[PDB]
Formats: sequence, structure tokens, C-alpha cells
Amino acid sequence: TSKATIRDLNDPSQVKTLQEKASKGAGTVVAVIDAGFDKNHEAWRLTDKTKARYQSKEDLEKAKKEHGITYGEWVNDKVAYYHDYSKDGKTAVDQEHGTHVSGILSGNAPSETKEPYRLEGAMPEAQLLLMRVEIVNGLADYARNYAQAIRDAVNLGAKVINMSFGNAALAYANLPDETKKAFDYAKSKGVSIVTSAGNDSSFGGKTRLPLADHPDYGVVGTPAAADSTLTVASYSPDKQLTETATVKTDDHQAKEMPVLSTNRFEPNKAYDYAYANRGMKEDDFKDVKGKIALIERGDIDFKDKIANAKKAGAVGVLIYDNQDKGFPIELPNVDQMPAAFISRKDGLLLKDNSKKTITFNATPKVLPTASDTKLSRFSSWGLTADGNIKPDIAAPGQDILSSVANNKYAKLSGTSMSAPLVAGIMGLLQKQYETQYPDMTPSERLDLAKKVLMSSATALYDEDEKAYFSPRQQGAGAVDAKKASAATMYVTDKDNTSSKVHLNNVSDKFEVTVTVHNKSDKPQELYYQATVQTDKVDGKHFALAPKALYETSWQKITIPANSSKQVTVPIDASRFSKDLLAQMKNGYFLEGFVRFKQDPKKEELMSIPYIGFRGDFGNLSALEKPIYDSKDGSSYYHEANSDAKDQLDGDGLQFYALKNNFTALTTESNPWTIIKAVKEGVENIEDIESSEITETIFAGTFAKQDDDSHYYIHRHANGKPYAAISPNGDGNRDYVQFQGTFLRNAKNLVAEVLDKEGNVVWTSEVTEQVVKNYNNDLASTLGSTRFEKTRWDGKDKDGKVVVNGTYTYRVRYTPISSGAKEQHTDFDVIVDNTTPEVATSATFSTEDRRLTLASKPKTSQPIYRERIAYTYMDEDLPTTEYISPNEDGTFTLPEEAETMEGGTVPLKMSDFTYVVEDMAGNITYTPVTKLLEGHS
Ligand SMILES: [Ca+2]
Ligand code: NA
Repeated sequence: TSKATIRDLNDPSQVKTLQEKASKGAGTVVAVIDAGFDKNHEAWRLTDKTKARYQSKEDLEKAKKEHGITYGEWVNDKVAYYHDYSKDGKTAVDQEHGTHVSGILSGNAPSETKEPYRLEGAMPEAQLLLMRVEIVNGLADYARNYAQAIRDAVNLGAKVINMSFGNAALAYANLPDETKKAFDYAKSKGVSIVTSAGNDSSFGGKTRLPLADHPDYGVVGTPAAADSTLTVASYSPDKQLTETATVKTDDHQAKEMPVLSTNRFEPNKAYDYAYANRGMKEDDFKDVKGKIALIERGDIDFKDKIANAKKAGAVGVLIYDNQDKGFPIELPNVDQMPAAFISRKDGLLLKDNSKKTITFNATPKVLPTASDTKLSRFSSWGLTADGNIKPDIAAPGQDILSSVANNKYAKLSGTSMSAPLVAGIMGLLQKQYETQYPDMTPSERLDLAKKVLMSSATALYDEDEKAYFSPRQQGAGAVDAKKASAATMYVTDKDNTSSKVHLNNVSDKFEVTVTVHNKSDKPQELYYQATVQTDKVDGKHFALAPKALYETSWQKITIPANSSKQVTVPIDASRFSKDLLAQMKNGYFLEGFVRFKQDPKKEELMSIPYIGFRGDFGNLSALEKPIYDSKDGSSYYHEANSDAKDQLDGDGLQFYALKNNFTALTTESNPWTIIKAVKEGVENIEDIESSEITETIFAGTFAKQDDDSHYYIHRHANGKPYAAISPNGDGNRDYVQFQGTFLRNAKNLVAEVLDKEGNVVWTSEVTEQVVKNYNNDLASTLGSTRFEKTRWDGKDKDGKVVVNGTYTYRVRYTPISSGAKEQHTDFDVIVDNTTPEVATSATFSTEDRRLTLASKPKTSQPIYRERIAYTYMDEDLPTTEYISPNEDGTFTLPEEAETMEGGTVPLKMSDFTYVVEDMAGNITYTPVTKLLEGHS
């Protein structure tokens, strides 16, 4: 029995055509640098080991000796080398991702596989060098480790190195020099390095849209940002080999639909199903018992919808999209529950179908995708931190079936899956070129291969928008191995360095110059046109969709044999500026593709992207304005309480900092009971000595005298936040520290204090590298960052507390863009260490229980709170509550306190304490019994 391969049934990138020309990798070596692998998978095999570069452990050891490599080992005929460059890591090794990526590149499953179709990667007959690397310490360390892996791969003979991993938003400039040299080393040896773009979409993440005011929303990081690598974005072709389910529709006709299942349904079993809305309430499931629950996506998590269906006795789950032309989403495994994701159209078909019975088939088949040809929502957008164009090209990355741990298979989505496909195509094209262009050096063939793959890639078109997807999302287009293998021409920028044109900043009128290279022995004539486009905007947000402005007229060019010729396309978008600026006030991209054809009526032959920015890109604001300045109290990652726009509670007892992610200043509130306990040397305080807590809060915020559980922003008459500190070491409002939501990466972040008299009296340590807060999720990065180096303790550069007064706490930082001006954000900060002068005696009226103080408080800063606290035992815990003064200045003392259990506890005069605090946090606390004894 000989099984067909998945590629035999579906080959969106036309890899077979290139293989017809360049074979399947026999005799070649390729490397994968990832997080771990199943080195024993059945997919790791060669049809004829006699043709391999390394025919034995001895052949391998010989190569190792030649290069002085004294580690790593031969595994089997397919995996000629394996080394873990991150063994110091205590955590376990994940084998799924690396195995899956490697499978797409070089899997070669035998017919004895349990699968219906054999996994046969792009270069199934090549040997693999598998290198494990993982972050175990810092990122610089990590980069030095994968740098050695790259170098070892090159020396061990790899022709391509796939790196389907990365860290969002990092700048290439910050990588260790040894890492930069390793990329250059591979390039100098003609070894292609392919990187995944990332799955972070744009600033804000896959669940949000970035703001139109802030155009630098790219999140591609490293290693992708390295210019020498070929970075791959992910898209979905218009058809996919998918598992399916069959249903009978009204017409009495059978209808097949794609399904993406987690866990397994009983094949060929007719199941009954019931609609259950968005599966939020039990009511919804009032009929799913013993049937499959059909649930619409939205509102709540997939896991919840699934758990709820299980509760109601459902035997399986069908979740249909709430988006039109969406993508299949891998549903969570909630305690083995069979759960399948289907398109909205298919879900709606099931929803209103007479015979509510469905069957799952065992044989997968190719069916159209609900998305049609479309870039993946998760694919990372460029530009890179220093403004270079990435990604470079796109490849299929949705629900790709490949090898996983323990000799199994599974579908995974990600640019991680797109990359190895391109890596294999690059390897085969390089092999083809060893025959086609034998007189070039390995480096020259590599350069040619990358240019041809990018030029021949087909620019994808957004049908809904009537425009090509932005080059910042798809790079030079979707890879096509057939077009690449057939190509005898390619297109580059005027300097012949890359198949993309970066114009940096532009006015409404600019020129796009392209060089067409002809490697044929005959002159060739082409027609070319340029699309002119920008970002589509919906309200205050970028839609992450293209907006066509116009397309130029087709012009012609004849390129002599074995030569090149430049063409220049004049662009003028002056007529759109008024409307575009109204939408994108700080500037917008003017970009597109210069497309080439043999005839205007024929298909696109080549396309090269160009990108310019109508504005001053390098100087776009790097920091989101302070939350205090927001008119409606909201920010990108923080929604206000419309009912109270000035409410701004602090950290409370939260464990993670998912809330309140915005730019502001932090400080700490230390209640008098804790200040007292610390001054007295009490060691165990929390939940023992007091019921109050030390809380990290935002500077400029204050609680009301009658606690309501909230803090509110207070501002000077001028509108600035009333930030004030009392640097006296009691932990109560002793300092201010910068917290920022960075919209763009930055460098050399430093805080300084001006005395508003012309002098800088203090300067913090510098935070050299700042990464934009591209999401607000524990799985990637939080929406804001607290910079401990900027903490100011109210002391000057000589180490002494500055005199009472108002100062400017200035935070400076510079964008990464070449030549950007330093930017800064300022906050007025008051320093006042004046202790309140308060009554030293009092008298008490037993009749009405009113306490009258001998005098009123005198404070430098306005009074914040003046209260009488009472601490009573509630299950052995000294619990404190407060009393605000009467309008005549006296305080009415209660005779008892109510406990949580609902009981009562008598209060003694010794339970009361007079506490006075000013707006800088200066405070006094005197036992009421002491005031009463305050008489001679
Ligand atoms: Ca203080
Ligand atoms: Na292209």
C-alpha cells in the first residue's frame, strides 16, 4: 500500500513544480532552530541514505572535527545532527512546535503511517540539523545562543536555516554583535536564513485595532528584523485540505462543510444537534442533552461555552464564527470534549436547517476556505523597530497539518508554519541555481534566490476593499514556487539591494524607481503600473485593511538580454491629503506595488512593494499621553467609569497588573497603623497587626474622607495632577516613579528634576532600551511598564532632600528611528515634609459622646484627611474603621462596632486614634486617650 501525500492533494505554493526541476533535497542539508523536537518521529527518514551528505555518525564527526565543534550528536539517517544550546534551562523541553515546523520543511512520512495522507515536506529527502534554543536567562543570552546555532549550521553544511520563533517588537540594533555577525556569516556563505514574521498582528494585538493617530504600529521583532533574513507572513489560500462534516439541507441534498476539531467525534456517526445561542446561560442548553451543542462565537471564552455545554450533558460542540469570511480557530481542549469550529455561513446554515443531524467524515478533502485568499489576522505587521520593511513575503500558515510529539500529527496555525515552507522553496531554488547559474558564488545565488522569490511572489488582493493588502502586512506577496522556478527576471530598488523600495518620509509628490533585471539571453518587454494606497480607517482606528487611492497608467519597458534597466513611476497624492489627514492627523503611509506583466490582460509576472510615510515618521510620539490628561478618563488599554471620569484606583490586592495600564506616576499609600507598627518594630504585620494595607497607587490620587473603596484624581486649578511627596521615610507618599504606555520603542529613557529656577537638581539612572507596549496580556506584554530606575525619592544629586516647593519631574526618551529628536513628558511634583501641627489635648462629653479638640490642625499642604479611627477585634484581627468630623469640629464616637459575622463589639476610649494627614502624605496619629490625658 502506497499512500498519497498531503501535497499530492493540495499544494497552494506549487512546490511540486519546483521539485520537478530541482528534485527533493537528496544530498542536501537543512537546519531548524526551534524550542525542541521529537527526534524519533516516523517522518524523519530518507528514501536512499546512500545519497546523503552524511551517511553515518563517522561522516558527521569528521565534519565536526574539521570545524572544531566538540558537542552535538548524530541521531539517525535523517537527523544528522542535534544539539541543545539551552541545557541550563530547568523547565522541560516542548517538542511539538519544533517537530511541526521541521515536518513542513523536511517531513517524509512512510506509507505505513496511520494518517490517511503522508506528510511530505518541501525537501523530504534532505537531512536535518536540529538545534534547540530557548530563553532561560536574558534575551541577549538567548541571541548569543542562537547565533552559535546559526554558525554551527553553516559550518555543518546547511543550505537553509529556518527560525520559526521570535520576540515581538525588539530592535535589530539591540542584538549582541556576535548575533549580527552570525547572520552576516550565513549570508556570506550563501546560506539562506528564513524567519517567521510573528503572530502579534499590530500594536494592540489580535483582539484590537491600533489608533489612527499612531501609524508606527508594527510589531515584527528579532530575529525577523535582521535585513539579511527572509521574513515570512501568513495567509490563507482559497481552499484547504480539511476534515469535514455532512448535513442534509432542505433541498434534500447532502452538504459538506469544513470543520476544525479539537479531540475526536465518532466518524460516520449521525449526531443530533441543538442551537444554544452564544451558550452563555443554562437556558440556552435546555435541549443539548445527548446531542451536539451549536454555539455562536462571541461575548464569552470558547472554554466557557464548551464547559457549559458539558454541564448540560452535550456530547459534543460546534462553535460557528461571528465574523464574515473568518478563519478556523483551534478550540481549547476542555476535558476531552469534542469541539469543532466552523464558519459563520456554515453555522447559520445549520442553525436554520430542518433535519438537525450531522455526521463527521474520516477522510479529509479539499474544500474552499470561508476566508478566501486572505492574510491571517494574527500575522505580524511591519515596520521593524528601526523602520525597515518587514515582512518580506507570505506563505500558507492556517491549520497546516504536520508532525508533532510522540509520532503524532496535528494542525497548527502561525507564521511559524509559513516560514519552513518558504525555507524549503529557497533550498530547492538554490539547488536549481547551482545548475542554472553555476558561475555565481554561493552568496550571489542566495541573493538571486531571495530577489526572485520576492519578485515572483503574487501580490494578494483584498476583494472586500478592492485593494492589495498592505506591503507592511504581506511584504512582496504570496510565494509561488512555479513562478519562481520559471523566472528569468526580477525587480529591485535602484541600488539593486532588495526587492522592496523604502522611501522613508515623502511629500504628496514623490517618485518610485525600480530596476528590472533580465537574466535571459533574449531581451524582454514588460508593462508596468503602480498601485497607490494607504490605510483604511474606521473612526479613530486603523482597520488593518488597505485603502486604494488610485493606480497609474500602464507603461512599457524593454530590458536587453543579460542586463537591467530602471523605470521611475511619478506619484502624486496631493488631492487626497485633506481627507487623509482628517483621518490620520500625524501622517499616513503612501505605499503600494509596482506590478509587471507581459501584457496588461495577462497575470501579474512580478511585483515589488514600495513604502513611504507622508509626514515625519521618526518623530511620531513614542509615549501615550498621561492618563491624567485624558478628557474622558480613558486610554488605549484603560476604560474609564463614565459615571466618574476622575476615579483612578490603585493596585489594591491584584496579583497581576492587567488593569490600569496607561502613562502615569506611581507612589505608595501607607496607612497610619502600618506606619506605627513599623516604627515600633513589629515584624509580622499583614493580616496580623492591622487590617489596613500598604498600597501602590497613582500619584495625584486621593481617597475621600469617608472611604468608598476608591481613589480620585485631584488637580491644581491649572488642571495638572496634584502629585506631592513627603520624603520622610515612612513609606507614605515618599516617592514618584514613571509608568508608561509606550506606543513606539525608545532608547535612553531618563528622569530628571528641574527646580523651576533654572537648575537640574537630580538625574536618574538610564534605562537604555524600551520596547513598545504592543499588547496588554500576560502571554506577551502588559499595556504599560513601570521603570524602577526613574523613581525619585525627593533628594537632589548630593543626596539631600530638596527644600519644600514645586519641581518639574521630567522624563526624557528618544525614538529608535534614525535621527529622531529626543522627546519628553513633564509632571509638576510638590515636595513638602512639614509635619501637621494638631491638638495635643481634648475633652469628651459623655452625654452626646462628642470629642472636642483643643485646637484645629495646621498643615503646610492642604488637609487630605482628618479622622478618628477605631480599631476593634473581629475574630482576633485588629480591624480599623473611621469617623469623619461633625460640622462643629467635634467627633461623635460610637459605643460599639459591628463585626462581619453580624455581631457587635463594644468600643473602649482606648480604641480611638486621632489621625491627620495632608496632601503630601505628612501625618500624625495620636491616641484619643492621650489627648484626654493631655491636661495638667
Ligand atoms: Ca512620607
Ligand atoms: Na512580488
